[PDB]
Amino acid sequence: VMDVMNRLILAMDLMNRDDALRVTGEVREYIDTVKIGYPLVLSEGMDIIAEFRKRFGCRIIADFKVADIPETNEKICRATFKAGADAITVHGFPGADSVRACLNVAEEMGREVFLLTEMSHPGAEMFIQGAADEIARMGVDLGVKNYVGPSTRPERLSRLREIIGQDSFLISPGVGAQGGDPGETLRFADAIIVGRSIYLADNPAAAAAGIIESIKDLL
Amino acid sequence: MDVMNRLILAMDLMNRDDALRVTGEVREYIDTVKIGYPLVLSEGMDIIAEFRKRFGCRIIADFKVADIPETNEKICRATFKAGADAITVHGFPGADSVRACLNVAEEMGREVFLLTEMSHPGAEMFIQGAADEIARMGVDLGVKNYVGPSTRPERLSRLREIIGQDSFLISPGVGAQGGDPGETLRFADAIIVGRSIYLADNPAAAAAGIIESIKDLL
Ligand SMILES: O=c1cnn([C@@H]2O[C@H](COP(=O)(O)O)[C@@H](O)[C@H]2O)c(=O)[nH]1
Ligand SMILES: O=c1cnn([C@@H]2O[C@H](COP(=O)(O)O)[C@@H](O)[C@H]2O)c(=O)[nH]1
Repeated sequence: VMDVMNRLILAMDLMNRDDALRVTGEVREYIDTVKIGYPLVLSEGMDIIAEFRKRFGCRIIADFKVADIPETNEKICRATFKAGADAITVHGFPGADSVRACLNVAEEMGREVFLLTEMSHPGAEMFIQGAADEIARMGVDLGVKNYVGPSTRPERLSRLREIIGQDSFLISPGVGAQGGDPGETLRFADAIIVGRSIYLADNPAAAAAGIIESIKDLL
Repeated sequence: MDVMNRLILAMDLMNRDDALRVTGEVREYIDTVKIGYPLVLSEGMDIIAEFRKRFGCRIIADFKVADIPETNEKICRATFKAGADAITVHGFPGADSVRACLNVAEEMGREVFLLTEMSHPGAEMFIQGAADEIARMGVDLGVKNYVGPSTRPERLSRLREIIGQDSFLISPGVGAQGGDPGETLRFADAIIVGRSIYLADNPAAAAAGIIESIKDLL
């Protein structure tokens, strides 16, 4: 599995290149894994991945939540890996063919897929929560090794960990701004994803260091 | 939304020159182009403005927005800043995620298209069983524009029933995925067509042929 420094992944959702680079640079001593999503990519271009690689010693997870038909999913994954992303996130709710399309490209291209199981926001209760255990089981059957699950629902995160097994890699957003606790989340997740609690802080480095201090015995 | 010839081009070529050339070849037949991540992630969001400059066509950004509310808002803002007239949004992530998109669309004078049931085989696993409820959620939220599957006209018909005749419904899965243009237009206001046009030996003839086949419906 990827070796995530300090079990902490920065969710870099600032939408301005200068601010995104400044903040990421400020926390780089604490974090070697950065999640870049559509807020930044659609604002600054896919070349932002190249820029981050050039500036920082960071792996890049492209959080694109791929959710199209198999043929379009393949194209999205190809473009994303061509740009230099180490990994891409993929929704499971569109079904096994859509997931398989992404896995096939990732295999061919030597990169990784993260399967999104249950999401951390309130609306996830409406449809996703009821499908999530089956989505996770589907991932296991398809050979998915990397998963995303919700910090905001420890009971759900624990169940999802059970389903995927201890050998699978699990990362978890919803820590901080959405209400999730770093320590409790790391009982089940390999790494926590943190965005606003760091990138909106007056001192993002101090914010990151504070989170890390609070989980030091878990490192 | 008034779509010329009830036909929306799905421009999923991933090279700028080819995308512009092929769109140019079929421009007399359409005034609405769906641009998705295959083209945008290959050539950048500036491609949207370029299409508007060259063709004046309406642009639907088929981004299938599927994040938490806060991220959805940011995705919609970036997308509309680039000049998209509309954006597609998954309903599966729930009502708050959809509302986030509706808010930005209202603010910027744009439209949200709610994706109800998808057209590929995997849609049967989870989406199909939620789709009627997703459509009712759209109605509850005041959504006026919807996407449903050409490949299952009985499901497309049910979705039309739920949303009513006043709502606007577009439908992909025509041609390559097996759906029929005329049958789909029994229920949808417009059909989305990608590969059957953009992979054709002669895209203009392909478009003309589709339109010929539905001429009585225009
Ligand atoms: O279920 C979820 C919830 N959030 N996120 C993403 O993780 C980050 C959460 O950031 P935050 O710490 O500012 O809440 C954002 O990029 C959000 O899109 C997910 O991928 N899945
Ligand atoms: O349920 C679906 C099925 N397809 N599409 C999109 O519509 C287009 C279908 O193209 P095609 O005519 O080449 O199959 C592609 O861009 C695909 O991502 C959807 O939005 N929803």
